[PDB]
Amino acid sequence: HSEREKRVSNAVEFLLDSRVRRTPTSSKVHFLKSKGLSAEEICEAFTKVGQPKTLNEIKRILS
Ligand SMILES: COc1ccc(CN2CCc3c(c(C(=O)N[C@@H](CC(=O)O)c4ccccc4)nn3CCO)C2)c2ccccc12
Repeated sequence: HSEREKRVSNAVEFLLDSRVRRTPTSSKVHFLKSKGLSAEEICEAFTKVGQPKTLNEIKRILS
């Protein structure tokens, strides 16, 4: 995997965890950015797990 793919893969695994799934979106977004994910990478991970968010929602959290 590329480093980007590893970031997204790690985010996917995170977002699937049952406790995580009960955490609000905002805190997960801020978490994922702290891990070094861009907004686009975060948006990709949310879509890969079937919890899709707009880019604009993600950028509003991060703003
Ligand atoms: C912001 O909210 C939270 C952050 C962290 C944790 C603890 N872990 C929950 C489960 C979890 C974590 C991580 C995690 O931190 N992964 C890192 C990579 C690593 O350390 O192996 C990571 C890196 C980059 C992007 C996302 C995740 N992965 N997973 C799933 C696999 O066990 C972190 C939470 C636990 C419960 C509820 C909310 C949590």
